[PDB]
Amino acid sequence: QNITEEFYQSTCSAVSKGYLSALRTGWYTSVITIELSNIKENKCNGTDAKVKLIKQELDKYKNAVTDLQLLMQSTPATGSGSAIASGVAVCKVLHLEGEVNKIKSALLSTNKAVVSLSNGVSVLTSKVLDLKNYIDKQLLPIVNKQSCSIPNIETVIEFQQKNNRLLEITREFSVNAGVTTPVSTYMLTNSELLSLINDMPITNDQKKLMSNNVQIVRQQSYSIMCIIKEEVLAYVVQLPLYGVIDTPCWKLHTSPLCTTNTKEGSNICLTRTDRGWYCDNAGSVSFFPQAETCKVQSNRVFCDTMNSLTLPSEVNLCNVDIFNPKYDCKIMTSKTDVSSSVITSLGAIVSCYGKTKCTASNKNRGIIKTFSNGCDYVSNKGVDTVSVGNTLYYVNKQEGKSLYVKGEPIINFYDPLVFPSDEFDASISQVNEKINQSLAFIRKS
Amino acid sequence: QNITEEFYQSTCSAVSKGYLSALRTGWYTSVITIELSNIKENKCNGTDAKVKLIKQELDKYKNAVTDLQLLMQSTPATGSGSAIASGVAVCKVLHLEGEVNKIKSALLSTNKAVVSLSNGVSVLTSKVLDLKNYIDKQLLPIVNKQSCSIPNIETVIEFQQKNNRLLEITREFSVNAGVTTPVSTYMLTNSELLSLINDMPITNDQKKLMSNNVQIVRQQSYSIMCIIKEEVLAYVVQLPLYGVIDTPCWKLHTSPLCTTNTKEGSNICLTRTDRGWYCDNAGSVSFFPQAETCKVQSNRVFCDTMNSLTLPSEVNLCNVDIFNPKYDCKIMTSKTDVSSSVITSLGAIVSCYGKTKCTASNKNRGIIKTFSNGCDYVSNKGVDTVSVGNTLYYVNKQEGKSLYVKGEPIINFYDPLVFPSDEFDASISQVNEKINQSLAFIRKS
Amino acid sequence: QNITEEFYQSTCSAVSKGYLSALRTGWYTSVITIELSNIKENKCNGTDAKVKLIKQELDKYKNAVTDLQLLMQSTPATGSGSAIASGVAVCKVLHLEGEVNKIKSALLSTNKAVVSLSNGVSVLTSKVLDLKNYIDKQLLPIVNKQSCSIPNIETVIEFQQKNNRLLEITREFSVNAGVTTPVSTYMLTNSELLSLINDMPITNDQKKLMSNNVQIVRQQSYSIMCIIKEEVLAYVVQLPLYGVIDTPCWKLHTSPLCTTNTKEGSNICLTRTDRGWYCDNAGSVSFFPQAETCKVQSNRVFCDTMNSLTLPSEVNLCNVDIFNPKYDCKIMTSKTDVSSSVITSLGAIVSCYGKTKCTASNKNRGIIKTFSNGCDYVSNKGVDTVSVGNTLYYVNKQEGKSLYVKGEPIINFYDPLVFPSDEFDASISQVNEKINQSLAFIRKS
Ligand SMILES: *[C@@H]1O[C@H](CO)[C@@H](O)[C@H](O)[C@H]1NC(C)=O
Ligand SMILES: *[C@@H]1O[C@H](CO)[C@@H](O)[C@H](O)[C@H]1NC(C)=O
Ligand SMILES: *[C@@H]1O[C@H](CO)[C@@H](O)[C@H](O)[C@H]1NC(C)=O
Repeated sequence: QNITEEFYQSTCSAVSKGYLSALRTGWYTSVITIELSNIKENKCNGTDAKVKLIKQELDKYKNAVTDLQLLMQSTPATGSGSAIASGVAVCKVLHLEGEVNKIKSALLSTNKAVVSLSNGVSVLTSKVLDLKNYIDKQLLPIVNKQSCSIPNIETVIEFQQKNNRLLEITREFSVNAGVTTPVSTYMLTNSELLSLINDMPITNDQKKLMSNNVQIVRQQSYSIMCIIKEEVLAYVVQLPLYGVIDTPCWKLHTSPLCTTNTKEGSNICLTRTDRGWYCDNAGSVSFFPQAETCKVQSNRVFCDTMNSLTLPSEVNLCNVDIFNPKYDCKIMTSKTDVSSSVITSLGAIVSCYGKTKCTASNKNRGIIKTFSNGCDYVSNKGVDTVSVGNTLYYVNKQEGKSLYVKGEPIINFYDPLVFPSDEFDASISQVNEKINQSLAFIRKS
Repeated sequence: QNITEEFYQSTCSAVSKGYLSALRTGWYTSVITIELSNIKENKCNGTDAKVKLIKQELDKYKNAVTDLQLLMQSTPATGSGSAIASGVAVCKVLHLEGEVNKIKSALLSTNKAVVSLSNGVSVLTSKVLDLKNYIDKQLLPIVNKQSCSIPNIETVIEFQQKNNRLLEITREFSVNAGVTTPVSTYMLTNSELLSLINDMPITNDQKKLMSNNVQIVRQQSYSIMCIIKEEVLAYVVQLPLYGVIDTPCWKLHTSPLCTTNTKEGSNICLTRTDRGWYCDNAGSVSFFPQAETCKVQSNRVFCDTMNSLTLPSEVNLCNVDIFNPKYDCKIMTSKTDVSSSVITSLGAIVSCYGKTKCTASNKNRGIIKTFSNGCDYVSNKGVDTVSVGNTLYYVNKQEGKSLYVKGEPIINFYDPLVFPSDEFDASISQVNEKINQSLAFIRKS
Repeated sequence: QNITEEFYQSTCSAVSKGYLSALRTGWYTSVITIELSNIKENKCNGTDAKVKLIKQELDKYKNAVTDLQLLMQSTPATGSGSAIASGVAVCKVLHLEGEVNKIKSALLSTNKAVVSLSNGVSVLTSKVLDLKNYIDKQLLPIVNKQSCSIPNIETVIEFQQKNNRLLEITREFSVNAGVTTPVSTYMLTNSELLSLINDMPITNDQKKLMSNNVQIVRQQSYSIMCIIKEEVLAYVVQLPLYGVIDTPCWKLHTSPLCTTNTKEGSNICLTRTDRGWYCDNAGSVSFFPQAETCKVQSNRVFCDTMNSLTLPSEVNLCNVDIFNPKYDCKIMTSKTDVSSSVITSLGAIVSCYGKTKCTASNKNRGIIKTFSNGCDYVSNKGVDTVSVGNTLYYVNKQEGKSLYVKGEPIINFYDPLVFPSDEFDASISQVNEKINQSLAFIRKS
């Protein structure tokens, strides 16, 4: 993928192109089980040190089960849910009588198995840990008899190793009220996640995609605690399904565009709004305003559509013609000419105002460019850093072509006296109509 | 508790009723101690593998103590403190001479004990781990002699198990500058927290409440590191006291209300402000503007009053009469008619504008409702999902009654030419006075 | 350091003085290595319990290596990087052929060593864990032979202890896409961090500073995963270099200043903007608008300059003369007279409006001050708490002098009819010019 960039001197904005989409549009839920031991505490005459270690680890197992039980009695809402409703619907099905016996039968001989639930959902079930088998075969002869049998030291160590994952899962579920994201390796090991991806009803390009970006998949997944019932600990892992793939995506960067008069109070400023990630999606554009909602790997963006707005494709025209009537290009205005910089994908936008010392340097040559007052841009070819005031920014060293699109700063087309200089969410045409109204108040007088 | 909802078509807003309050109004501090060993490193001729394992674990114990000591030399401020000032006042009392000896005497024979501090605060002290007893009885004969004694392998394992909680507490305290929240099971086990709740000077309904919502209690508690002095590691657990209980609470949901003309630039929009949680409190209303400050379990809201504003009870009138003079109903205005949806407790508000494809579907029947341009609502009875543009929302499947309160959208009562369309925090009456002023500028001409 | 405070009754704002700066201006990168074993899985006839435990722990080691390898195949971007570009440049140098052999040679005999990389960067390299030596000397005779040798139980325990740090580092790197901050003790132990600080090319006051604030240093550091190649696991720890030291720093606190008429809709409000931390820096002022970007220890502020704005030193005049022409003092206006309080360093600002019950109490005397409608302040001498509505705030008990600078509230100098009451980012002079324009629209009529 070739990354390119375009700086628009007229609007103090830049667009980083060449990115490929992967938008989450669906969920794939899967049930993860832990076979438990319904054993109850047993006391026999015991004093030998190995028996003490076993009984100690057994109490940590019993507390882990009772803690998961009181966690499951009352499960907290997470702000209208919605991003978890798929998995929550599976946990509600699991509470039906006979449903845990169904998964208990399918995972009787193998670790993984597909199960058709009683609501038409074909889930992939897995049994990642078997504590009932270990406790009932290796532990019960030690406490369940009348006088305690003496266990070998390998058993004490093996039981602390096996019981550890149960304790860590209970720890994560306790501090997070039953809903964890990202999904840890305790909830699902990388081996188990990759095997679950491979066993999913998705295309081979989607398996290659999710398997090559497992850390992003983990960060966009949920682990929801279901139920403890009949020697079964069940919880749902909700994995992202990327319904939108390889569509063009671009990132808009904006910076304040002010006039540069020498008398403070005589300068006006404007800034394009709606900076962030845009991706082509189903004849429209999916816009992601929040900064943390899109993870980038290589030239691929991984977004969740739940945090997006759907805009007409004409919103891209704000990048080629901001004065263009097919879409009302939104701006904000002010008189706050404070210097700043924005590090883009292939360079840096610099808004320099007042007495601020703005420059672009190379590590061994020193200052190679001094910015004047206004908004400007520099590519990363030959530039390592950008300094604005007392702050030093590092330029991204990604290879790509930048294009400096020269043009008159549009802030110069505005008469300062009638400019609306404190708008917080104004359109280009909205500002023009407010100027037409301020010109009518002066026209009559 | 019966959950009900009311959608106001006139203002594009909904109120989810029937919730019960639990507001934090106080703090209950309690001291958690770990009895340490003032042992110093001892070297004897040692080479046997068991001695090596013991000395290794002993170095991890010594580093944990010195790390807690350098953490305690300089303890960082957490933004004016205040939400921790109770516990901080107890740590400052603990630094007095003789105060650690007081708790050291009360916890000499039992694990838990009430201690009257020298500042009038009756704290509950607990001794959750005893490393001085284990190290001095089981470890000192191994290194403190002239030539090392050989320990049995059970001791090596028992010491790694006992020392683990100390190491994990030091780990959490190191990355968080001595203040952790939520309070982990390492800081306080569920058994110890429930026993501390049971032993608190509170009513039985408050013990049942905190014991049935321990994960919410943990998320609203603080663990503050106090002092390492005289073989004692002390830290304060600050637990919430809910002074407001079972008062009605409701959640306000708002969405943009625009006009639906076919020419862009001719539409005006308004949105009610102050969406969030409201709870009746002491003759006024406690409002919670931040989204993460209230955890909901069942029909109970658990808020911290520190993040609230106190409003007159007349603020509820913005839900029945927004044009009502007892309270100045606040709105924001704009021309940004971008489609969106809000998932409520019992349905979904949909603001559909432009060419956006808005619909409500059932999983097996398909599209059951198509929204027209404007603001509308659909209940969760028979609806599973709501799609707006390229985004699919899941409706909460909670049982309850919705009431669709029909009414003329108030945005239609405004002449567009004189509407103030870029207000960021305007009142209903503020907009009307600004319209009266814009009508005076046209009246004279 | 003497902490002082000044409340300006005229502007409802306070300044907390006497703080010393420590601003991050540079990065010191250092390479942290783990010597790995390129062993491959070996199967021999094995059934004895000790052999099983060893092979189990060996599989956890092999998965940890393959997981770090698939994490290193595709490393995610973190929003234009920049705050990590130093360490990222070192990881890119490390990918060159012969560079891992260079650090492999320098750390052949000692744990720490300075290495001149092939790009002119003199990094400090460290070898914190040696798994190749342990696996190849103690483990290979157990599986690599034809039939398995029987290991002693001390080896099983020693290998679980040594392998643990590798597994935890892989766990943190897996959930965080290769970039962790703060830097945990697994990434770098306190002993290793202090030794790295001591071995840094910095002054002795900077070593005393970083060593006395290691938790703040950890919170302002990054751990970046580099490469797995040729029996070497390498990752860069990027530590802050504080180029600005002991410069005066002050914290500005602001609260709404409204008029107190008895008829709602007739009151106007103003609030000073740009509250936060200000520090003198190189002839200008470095301002930190975000609340979480500055950690305070003692009277020292630790900020990262990346999150700062550079302002002229005349910005301090907004604290002594807000109507002063050398700097255009910024404000926001509204009609939202909701009561609130701000806990400062030495007292509390209280904005009381409407019917709100505002008071300041002592724990044993009760209410010692009742605030009237308007903006006021109380020092912490004799005051423990401040109650506003249903909310109780704790006053910081830090010792210092407060100065109440009496003055007429500037909101009283404004005629309400022509006040711009919905400005979101207005200057004092901007509001005056907008008033001059509203006076011209009434002057003609
Ligand atoms: C403002 O005036 C210009 C000039 O006649 C006109 O073209 C424009 O449509 C008017 N209104 C707006 C909203 O720009
Ligand atoms: C605006 O005009 C109406 C009509 O006379 C009046 O009732 C109202 O009080 C005026 N002022 C405001 C602030 O609404
Ligand atoms: C507003 O009017 C006053 C009075 O003449 C004048 O001093 C001031 O410069 C004018 N303009 C502004 C922007 O304050």
